[PDB]
Amino acid sequence: GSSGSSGVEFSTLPAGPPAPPQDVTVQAGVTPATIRVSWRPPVLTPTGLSNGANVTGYGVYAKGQRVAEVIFPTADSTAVELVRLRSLEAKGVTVRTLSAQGESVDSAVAAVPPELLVPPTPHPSGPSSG
Repeated sequence: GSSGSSGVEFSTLPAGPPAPPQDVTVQAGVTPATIRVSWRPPVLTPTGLSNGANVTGYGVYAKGQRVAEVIFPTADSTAVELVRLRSLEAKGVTVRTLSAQGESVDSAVAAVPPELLVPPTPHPSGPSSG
């Protein structure tokens, strides 16, 4: 009802968007092909709600494409595939608070380091003359 009329007894309070995380950073992923996006989860009501919504977890994004998603509302770090960033050539990722209502804005784009983006390699060598 676009400014029409109402009456039917109904109480529906506004929910979300859920408060987005902060202090986003990339430490290191269990594997050389992944990373660890660490962040600080905002206090959740004594009932299980961030900004009025039911936070079920978080979600990592690079260039608008969900690369990773942790089903943990109290998660302070999640693993993300680096390859997913290559195809898109994304030099940074973000964390969004996922809830039953939807998702939240993109946290501080944590520019992934080039050292982690690049794969490992053994010490090279050549013709030893002197």
